[PDB]
Amino acid sequence: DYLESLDFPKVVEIVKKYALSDLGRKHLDTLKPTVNPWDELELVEELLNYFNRWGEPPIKGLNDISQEVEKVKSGSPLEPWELLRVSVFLEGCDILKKEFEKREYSRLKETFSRLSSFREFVEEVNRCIEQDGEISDRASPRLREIRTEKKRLSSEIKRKADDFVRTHSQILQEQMYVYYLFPVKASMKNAVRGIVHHLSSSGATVFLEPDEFVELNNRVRLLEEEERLEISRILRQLTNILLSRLNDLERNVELIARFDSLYARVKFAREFNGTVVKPSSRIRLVNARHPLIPKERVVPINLELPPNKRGFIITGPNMGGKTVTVKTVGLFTALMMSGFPLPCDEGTELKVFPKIMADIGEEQSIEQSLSTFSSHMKKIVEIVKNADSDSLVILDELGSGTDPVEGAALAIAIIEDLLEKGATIFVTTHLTPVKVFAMNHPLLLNASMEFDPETLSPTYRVLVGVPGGSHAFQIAEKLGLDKRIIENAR
Amino acid sequence: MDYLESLDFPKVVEIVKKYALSDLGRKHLDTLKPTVNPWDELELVEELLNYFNRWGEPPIKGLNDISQEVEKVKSGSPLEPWELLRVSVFLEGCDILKKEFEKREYSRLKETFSRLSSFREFVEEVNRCIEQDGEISDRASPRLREIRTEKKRLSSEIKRKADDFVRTHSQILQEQMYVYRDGRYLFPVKASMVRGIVHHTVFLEPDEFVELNNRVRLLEEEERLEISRILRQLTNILLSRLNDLERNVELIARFDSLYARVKFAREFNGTVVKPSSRIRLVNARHPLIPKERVVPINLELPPNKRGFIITGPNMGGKTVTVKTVGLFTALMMSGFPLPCDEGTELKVFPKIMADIEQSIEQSLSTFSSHMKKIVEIVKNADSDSLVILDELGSGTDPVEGAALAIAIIEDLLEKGATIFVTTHLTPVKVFAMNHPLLLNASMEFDPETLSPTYRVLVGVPGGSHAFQIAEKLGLDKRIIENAR
Ligand SMILES: Nc1ncnc2c1ncn2[C@@H]1O[C@H](COP(=O)(O)OP(=O)(O)NP(=O)(O)O)[C@@H](O)[C@H]1O
Ligand SMILES: Nc1ncnc2c1ncn2[C@@H]1O[C@H](COP(=O)(O)OP(=O)(O)NP(=O)(O)O)[C@@H](O)[C@H]1O
Ligand SMILES: [Mg+2]
Ligand SMILES: [Mg+2]
Repeated sequence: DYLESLDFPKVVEIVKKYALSDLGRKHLDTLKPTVNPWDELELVEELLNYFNRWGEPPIKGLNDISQEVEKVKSGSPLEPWELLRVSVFLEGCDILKKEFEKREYSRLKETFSRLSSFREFVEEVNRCIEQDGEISDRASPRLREIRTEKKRLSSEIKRKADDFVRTHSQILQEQMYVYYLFPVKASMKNAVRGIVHHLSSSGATVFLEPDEFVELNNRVRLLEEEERLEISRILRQLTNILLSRLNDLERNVELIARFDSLYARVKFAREFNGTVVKPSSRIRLVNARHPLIPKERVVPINLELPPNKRGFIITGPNMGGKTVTVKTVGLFTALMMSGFPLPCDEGTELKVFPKIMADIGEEQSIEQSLSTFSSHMKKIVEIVKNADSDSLVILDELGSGTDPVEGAALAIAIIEDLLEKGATIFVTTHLTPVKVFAMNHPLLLNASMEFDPETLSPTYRVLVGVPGGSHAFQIAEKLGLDKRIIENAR
Repeated sequence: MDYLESLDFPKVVEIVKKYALSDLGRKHLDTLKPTVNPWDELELVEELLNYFNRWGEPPIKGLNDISQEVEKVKSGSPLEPWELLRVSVFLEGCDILKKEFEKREYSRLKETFSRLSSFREFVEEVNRCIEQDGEISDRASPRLREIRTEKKRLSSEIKRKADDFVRTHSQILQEQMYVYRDGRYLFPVKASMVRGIVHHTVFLEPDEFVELNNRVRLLEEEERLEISRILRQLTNILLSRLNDLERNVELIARFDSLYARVKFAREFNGTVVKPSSRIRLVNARHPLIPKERVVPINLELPPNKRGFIITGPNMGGKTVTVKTVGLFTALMMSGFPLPCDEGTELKVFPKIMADIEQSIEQSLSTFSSHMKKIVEIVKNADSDSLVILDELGSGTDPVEGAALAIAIIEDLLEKGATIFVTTHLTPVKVFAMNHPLLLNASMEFDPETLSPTYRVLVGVPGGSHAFQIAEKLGLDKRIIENAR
């Protein structure tokens, strides 16, 4: 997997932090390098100008209702709190579709005009169900009647109960009523003709239902079952509105996922000062800023591959930015080809590469017989076998992991093989014969990361044409190595 | 990665955890870490290894993870009948494990598992009150079955009286039947409404049946009150010996970790290596390498030598070998046996450091990830430090990296550290043969088969053989030809 070597999912995860739901999160994970990304980029470019013009678009209610949609598809009825979620999400779909028709943005308009209006469903839910989740009296007249009769009956028992309390103050432990039954004391149990239900943990209370309370409690309990039965009919009738338009609802959920993936990419562009770069025939970075470096630390990278060139060998000091710069070419190419905007300045150009390959990093596994040399070389054999004119190749620390005289000879032959095959390559190295082969070969270009002599530090500037060295002693000193060991080394 | 992670230590501990009887031993195996005095831990493994070959597997039935039942007691809550049976079978598994070790000749086993306190009374009180299926027997208490005798005798009586009421009151009954609902006998009386309670033809409960159906409800709630009285009296038997109980759960966890280590050594042909004064691997087999693929490793650090410099072919085993010295040392100090031969010697090192590269955009490069660790190791290396340095000097130009590798090795040798390194830089190789504290080693390569053999050749330096190994991994011959 070459995208992982170029930190591709780490940058997508940065974009996913702006998604308004886990719908766009899942859809962003579907965006991978394609040969024809123009439609995806123009959609990002359209919503980008939208933000600059009219600000953030309407987004209230655009939550992840994937679970609720499956429950309807499964045939089950939705709970009142689920119908509220689906409704506020469907009303959000209505506002989003409407808002994209009064504006100038074409591709946004034709794409999300495919949303399905559920204005009928949103009205029934807002009429039957209130904000806290209860069923409103306005739902059905039948429920309205049962509640009135249940309240009228419950007001009678509570009046009769307070009469039983004031008149039977000698048989009651606590002078009250419970749950509708009475806390009568045992021993004084057979005093009132009634039905025994529950006993106290010490055998003191006999929680009894008096004679004149049995049929009344039963009438109230039937009214409650009537209320429960009517609510289940109200919820079924509401969920059926969604069941009858299941395809319309599932299309609304995918379109919000797509819009959410576009919404996250646009807000990523404004935080990082992004630019929508489209496939060109040149590779030029203009003040490119790696999204994984903090803004306070990042130094923009300027690089341009001349048209008469095919390879870029990068040398320079340790921690000078050789690998990061080589990563930015592969990453930004894979990002544009996926449909993402790029943290760079206007004028940046990149080129569609059907084959993007990278050899970055070393893996040590005993199980996979993986060694420093083996993990690199097993990728090299992969790349060499499939490198052609459509291939862009990123080779990090070519020739490292073995005898320097043999690694530098392997490094030069591999570069030669990719060049003959018509591949575009970006290479880091710290071996001298590789630097020499780069300036001897007319298809190769040498560049180095800048090193400040007075400050003994890297400046992260790309100097084209000049090779550079590792400066290992000054970097080891900055990394904390004792001055004793270094003065010894020099 | 920390030092133990660089040596695949937790990956190996994961192998032994597969042999545990329960999560009691899996959790305890996660606590075993390199200690300076591992003698008792290793002697217990050896004694249990002796027991296995002598008497077979020890008694193990009932030694499940009952940690949750022990915590429920801690919270004062009473335990359900099935929880009573789980704990009762664990404690019985403790009494059979104790009695088995006391009749043997393994001191540290008996002595350690003597602190096992047996709950013979709790086992007998659970087996008498609780039945195997989870029901409450009648011997549980004299009141329990007096209630059940009166409940059974009453239940047969109301039903007989219900049938009599139907047959003797047909004139007032809509249909000849009785209704049972919510534990009450109900009768379909016509408008000719017999005194009693009407539960919503009128469904009527005659006054005779009101007091009788009541008595049914009282006796059923009295049974529930008595079973909880017993479930609490049962739980409290353990609470009076809760310290004995929690000690019993740890002692079984310690046994389970021993049981797992013995089963691991028994399966990998393991040897209990104890601390010595020297380092010598006699046919060491790295446990992460498949059994039908590993080649045993032989290696020995001479007593006048404190640095092992391993060179040789790419994919030749330089790293895994030097890793094996560090891993087998850490495992030994943690109480584990080792896949090696009788004769292997390892030495206790209170400080174990390793270097085996991270690449992260918060200032970690190839050179940085290594050198950031080196500065940490140099800062803390002393006379009892075992230091493992993989690919020392890589990540820079060959010239300065070689001068940095030599200065670090000799700075660490001066501190008194024992050091195992891998390298492929010629100046480091030459430094190893000219310095009195250094020894040069190399992994063998077969020229005919053009493949490494993973045999340690001591005394001579070696070579990477990149061209041949790149050929064995598939790189086209024309690239290799252009390289040579
Ligand atoms: N353009 C940049 N602006 C700011 N910081 C940067 C830039 N490029 C790199 N860095 C930082 O510097 C570090 C050096 O990264 P890296 O590219 O691996 O150096 P390197 O040249 O590869 N060192 P090495 O591979 O060991 O020879 C990165 O991890 C970032 O933290
Ligand atoms: N004794 C052994 N028996 C069997 N397989 C082994 C043995 N030692 C090593 N291997 C295998 O060989 C692989 C290479 O080992 P490794 O120690 O990484 O070589 P290396 O010398 O470090 N190569 P490099 O570091 O890139 O120069 C390991 O991942 C194992 O799969
Ligand atoms: Mg690097
Ligand atoms: Mg290695």
